[PDB]
Amino acid sequence: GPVPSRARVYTDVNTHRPSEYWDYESHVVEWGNQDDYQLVRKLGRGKYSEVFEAINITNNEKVVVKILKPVAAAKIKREIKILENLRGGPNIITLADIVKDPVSRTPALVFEHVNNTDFKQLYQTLTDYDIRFYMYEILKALDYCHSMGIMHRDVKPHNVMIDHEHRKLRLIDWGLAEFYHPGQEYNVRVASRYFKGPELLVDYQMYDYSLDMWSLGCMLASMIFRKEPFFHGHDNYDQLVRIAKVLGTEDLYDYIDKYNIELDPRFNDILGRHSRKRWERFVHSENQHLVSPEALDFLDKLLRYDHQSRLTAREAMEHPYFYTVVK
Ligand SMILES: Nc1ncnc2c1ncn2[C@@H]1O[C@H](COP(=O)(O)OP(=O)(O)OP(=O)(O)O)[C@@H](O)[C@H]1O
Repeated sequence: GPVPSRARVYTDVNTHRPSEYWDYESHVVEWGNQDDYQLVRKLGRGKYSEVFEAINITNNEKVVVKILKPVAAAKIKREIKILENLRGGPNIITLADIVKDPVSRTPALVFEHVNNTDFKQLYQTLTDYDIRFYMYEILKALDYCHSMGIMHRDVKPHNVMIDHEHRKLRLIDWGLAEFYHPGQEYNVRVASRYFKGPELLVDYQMYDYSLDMWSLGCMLASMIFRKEPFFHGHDNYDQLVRIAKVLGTEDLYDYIDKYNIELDPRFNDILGRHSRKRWERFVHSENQHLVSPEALDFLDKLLRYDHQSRLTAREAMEHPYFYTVVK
């Protein structure tokens, strides 16, 4: 069968903890007052929740209320526990309350509001300096949650709220986050298609924090090359072919050989043979101002098939790409 794997950092953080920290099913939810919140407008709806802009009538502050659908209502304790564990951490969204919605009869999570700009408009305006600055801010959130024994598992532009006017960032939507336990086999049906790491695409279940670093590399490549998304798969199978057209098939086969993974035979007729492309292939007159030797080297060290080879969040923060960012 497959060769096992472990994180190279923060490996044993959860085993030292009292079970209270990570045994989310044993957690007793403290409920707030639903009447403190007045819903203002519906912001969105997904398969797992309905999201509303609301006002906290006790302090007249704007908040966001995520009312969980019955399908997400099952693993609510995991999201609550993770949000409470990470509360106050750098660039982590603050969970302000947990109330019972009177209409849905399901839990409603109340978060602080962030004045975000949709990435489809915002990413087009970012300068080279801004991409470095905001990437460093995301890394602070990722190193914090990883150091706390938690993988986000859904890093993508829609889950990074940026108040560009105030140069403030928050990492949101912890509904897919999970506690890392060495040797644990996890569900590969996590993250969004274009941000899924090769470990998920080849059905390797013993993954870790490094999944988030692949997703972050996908965001970086889209930002510096002005190509949204960078790996534009039509489905989860074509997603791996798109990756292989850039990183090459030889390193893909070495990755699966190292972990003794057997690729789904449906890849035999679609993967082909591709060499690794040099990152300069993606540079053109319209994105050249966002590209530097440091950006390319940093990206090259995130976008690796082997999850164990990728930079950790703390190693990423040490990279020369961030030397120009004021700290
Ligand atoms: N804390 C928050 N502050 C402000 N806006 C928020 C906050 N949390 C979520 N939102 C906004 O709520 C809206 C609906 O959220 P939702 O997750 O359902 O959709 P989405 O952002 O398009 O994500 P997805 O790509 O996963 O479908 C989005 O416009 C999102 O930016």
